[PDB]
Amino acid sequence: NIITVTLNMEKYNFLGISIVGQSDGGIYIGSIMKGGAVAADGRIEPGDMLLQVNDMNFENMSNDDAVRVLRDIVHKPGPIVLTVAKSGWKDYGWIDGK
Amino acid sequence: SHMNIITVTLNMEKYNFLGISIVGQGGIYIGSIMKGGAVAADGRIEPGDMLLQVNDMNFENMSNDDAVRVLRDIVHKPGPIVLTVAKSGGGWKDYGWIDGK
Repeated sequence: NIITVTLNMEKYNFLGISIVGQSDGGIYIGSIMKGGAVAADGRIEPGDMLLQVNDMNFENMSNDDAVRVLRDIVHKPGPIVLTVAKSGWKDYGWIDGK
Repeated sequence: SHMNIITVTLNMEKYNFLGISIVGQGGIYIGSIMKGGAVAADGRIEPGDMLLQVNDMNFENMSNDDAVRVLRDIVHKPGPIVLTVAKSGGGWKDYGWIDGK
């Protein structure tokens, strides 16, 4: 149901995730970039709902506030701990690809 | 609960790409739209809208994988592309990649 992941932000230098807001319902992992810390770890998937990053818990903030705070946190060097709710969502990428 | 539906014809000769990503859930949906492409140029389709039909291929009785494969095939052949979408995206906001400053 819930998974917490501590990301290797020394080896990897970026999370490599997009965010989708649903409404406010919450913010969700949209796409994952191969080569980033989240892809490396492997436990988080597209459609998972983001609950907390570091000391910032998103459950009682607006989607826009959540993404604002998330951006600020991920652009400070240092450790990143993400907690998600494991929520049938497949990313096919750009249709203009082979 | 009601959704509007729209049909749009994409001018692929003028634009060289559609500029949409697709996510499957139920159905296939627009994930993101890249400005510069044919879909953004038309302007009516938004992230979270559901694709119903491309040209003569209706997706109601197709798996998401088969829908995307058929769409991708069409995109890689010349000609205009006629897309019908359900306006289901009202509650879906694409914030983009978190990684850039």
